[PDB]
Amino acid sequence: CPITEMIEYLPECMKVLLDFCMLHSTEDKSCRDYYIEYNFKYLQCPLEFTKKTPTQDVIYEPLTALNAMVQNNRIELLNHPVCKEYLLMKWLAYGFRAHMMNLGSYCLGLIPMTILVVNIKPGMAFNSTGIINILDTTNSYLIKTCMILVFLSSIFGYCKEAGQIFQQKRNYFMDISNVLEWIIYTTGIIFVLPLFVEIPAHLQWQCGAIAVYFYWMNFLLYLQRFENCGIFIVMLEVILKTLLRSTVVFIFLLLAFGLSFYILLNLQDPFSSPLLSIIQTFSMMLGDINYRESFLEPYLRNELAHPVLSFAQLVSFTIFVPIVLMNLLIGLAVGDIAEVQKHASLKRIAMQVELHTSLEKKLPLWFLRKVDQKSTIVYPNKPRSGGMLFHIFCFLFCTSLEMEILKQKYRLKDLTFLLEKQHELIKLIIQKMEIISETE
Amino acid sequence: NYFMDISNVLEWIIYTTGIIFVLPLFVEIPAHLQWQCGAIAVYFYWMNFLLYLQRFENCGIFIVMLEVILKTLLRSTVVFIFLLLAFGLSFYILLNLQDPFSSPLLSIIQTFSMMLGDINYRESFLEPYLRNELAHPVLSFAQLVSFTIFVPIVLMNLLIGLAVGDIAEVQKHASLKRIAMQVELHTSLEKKLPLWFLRKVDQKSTIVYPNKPRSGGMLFHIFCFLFCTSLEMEILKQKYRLKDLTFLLEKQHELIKLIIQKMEIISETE
Ligand SMILES: CCCCCCCC/C=C\CCCCCCCC(=O)O[C@H](COC(=O)CCCCCCCCCCCCCCC)COP(=O)([O-])OCC[N+](C)(C)C
Ligand SMILES: CCCCCCCC/C=C\CCCCCCCC(=O)O[C@H](COC(=O)CCCCCCCCCCCCCCC)COP(=O)([O-])OCC[N+](C)(C)C
Ligand SMILES: *C(=S)NCc1ccccc1
Repeated sequence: CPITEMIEYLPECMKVLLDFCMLHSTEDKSCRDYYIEYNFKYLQCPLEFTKKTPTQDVIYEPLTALNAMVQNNRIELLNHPVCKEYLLMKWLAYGFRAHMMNLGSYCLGLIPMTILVVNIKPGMAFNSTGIINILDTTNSYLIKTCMILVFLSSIFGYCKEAGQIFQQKRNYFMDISNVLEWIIYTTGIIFVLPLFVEIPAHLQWQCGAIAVYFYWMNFLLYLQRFENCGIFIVMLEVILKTLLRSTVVFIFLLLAFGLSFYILLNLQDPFSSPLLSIIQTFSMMLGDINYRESFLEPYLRNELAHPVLSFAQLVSFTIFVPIVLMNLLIGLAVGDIAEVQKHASLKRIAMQVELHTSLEKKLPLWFLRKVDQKSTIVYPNKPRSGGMLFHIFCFLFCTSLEMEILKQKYRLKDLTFLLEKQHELIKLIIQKMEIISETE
Repeated sequence: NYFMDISNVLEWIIYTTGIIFVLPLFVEIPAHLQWQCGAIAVYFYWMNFLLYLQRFENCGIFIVMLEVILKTLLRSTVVFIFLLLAFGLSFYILLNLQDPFSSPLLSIIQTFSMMLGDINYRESFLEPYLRNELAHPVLSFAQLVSFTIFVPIVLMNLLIGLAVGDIAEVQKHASLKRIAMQVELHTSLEKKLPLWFLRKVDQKSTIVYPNKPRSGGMLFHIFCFLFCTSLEMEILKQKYRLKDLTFLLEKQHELIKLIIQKMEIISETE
């Protein structure tokens, strides 16, 4: 495709082609009612090609030029103002409403559980009428509505997850967000069920704890779609996967030190069991060694069996785990964060264009014809609509030697070709030249 | 233009609060309000006084690195809010019978204090377990190991990696930024002074004696000691020379074709 070939091969001509799409009104009247017009005729195919996979029978994607510019890493073209206004129009068309609906359903699930936790003392069995101790009134109207909201949100989450099962067709097995949602909705069901079926308070609060943990832990995954927080979520992902790869070294090293301290320091209560000794060394990992309480004061009271071996184990633990292993994790984290911030400005716009090109494949085509626009008119003097809340929302959440030497090499190759032709002409001159009075 | 400016806000807080700390010479004020204002004022005076070190040449680089790290820490705050609220409400449900986790707000403040690594394992987890005072002990220890992995290991190393990257980015351009701040200071200050003072104070030439020290050797010298102190262009020149070379070679090729066009061929034809 010639536009995609221009993006692949000569992007500095695609820049000029996009410069013809930008229009202006008057250079002197730039403050008084001034406008600029953006035309998006070269950035996408017509809509009747894109969603017509059976009947047009040609491969198409929505946002053709943007996907071609992302696959070829042409970031100076993604930062062109025509492309910026194209994504901004595409977000104001259907991306904002779809994302706020997707966030609003989950937040409707999220808020009543936190209200219900911070308004009820844990450990006590509570029911639609109140809290069983006698019954506690004066909050039952709030408690009943919050339990109904959590119950309805959990069953609609089941229906949405079953729809994603019967649509995704077994690609959803190795996916973390599905597993987190299964845990959230099952556990939030069990926390609320005493309005139907009586449950002991121990099981009820044991489920409430897990649910209130995983709701807010899952709610970090919805910050990845925004432009400010997605880079923190992807750096946290990279550091956490790097920490997962290194876990067997933790297991072996920690099990060595834990069983050694279990044999050495057996008479003390933190090292009574082997499992408690393992958990204690895991807590000592950061540097909370407890030298005076566990090593010195038993030594001065003659309560250490094997004291020399115990202090040698202490200095060996202090050298290996809090010095060496923690600095290893710090060096790995510094390297990974530098690697991620090397490619941040491309990754942001790539996530946005992937979000829109994934969302557009599911919407119906009449809605696409209704909502899209071919041109946008921008007034720099006039602010955008919805100045009260939407402006604060957009402030808070939204925002070369190689090619030179390659051109050098092309010019030098043209130079040596011309010089070869010229050398052939000079040999032809000497072949046809007339030599009189210079022979012999 | 002064609305989105931090130094104006700090000065409003400083001067209002220092007024209220002193007003018992005019109007009698209870001692509680007076010392409540004195605390805020003595905090913000010395906290504001860092902003005046930015004009000097030695300390301005530390003030701008501290600015960069602090803005980077401000951008990441919603991750702190969500993660800390998750762990705080989880510990509030789990460890409810203990005094640091009696309220949800106290539980949130306690997890914020546990952030750095002051976990209090023996006092809050072990010794209640040995006295059978933990409800849900397995879930409690699982929450403990999950908290130890997420917040002091992962999140703190993330902040360290971001700080290392930002400080490297700032020290990449330090020597230009120092002189740029000095020349911006002088070119901003000169627009407000009157013109007769400018004609009075400026000089066209300066004479420097390397053998003779500058005037005010006692205090001003110690003050000036304490507070004051390429491949791309080469390949571009390469490209210009090569372009001139190919232009000359084209002219020469045209001359050689003209030679063959006008040449006289006798006894070499056919
Ligand atoms: C003695 C003991 C020693 C042990 C040492 C062990 C050391 C080992 C340590 C850690 C290994 C375990 C880490 C688990 C998840 C890592 C993978 C992951 O999320 O990356 C990716 C996202 O990453 C993110 O950005 C998400 C980050 C937040 C998720 C938090 C949930 C975890 C809660 C669990 C707590 C359970 C505790 C319960 C207790 C009650 C997801 O993977 P992906 O498919 O690439 O991306 C798809 C993303 N979309 C498209 C779906 C959006
Ligand atoms: C559970 C809780 C969890 C919460 C997590 C929260 C995590 C979030 C953390 C932090 C976010 C808040 C940071 C506030 C300021 C950051 C912006 C800033 O100063 O940068 C710039 C300078 O930067 C500097 O170099 C100045 C540095 C010193 C200023 C210190 C004053 C702060 C005192 C507040 C303490 C209040 C406490 C009161 C209590 C009594 C100023 O901005 P600028 O316009 O670019 O430059 C103009 C500079 N000139 C020209 C004016 C000179
Ligand atoms: C191939 S013909 N390029 C795609 C395209 C995009 C916009 C307008 C025309 C063509």
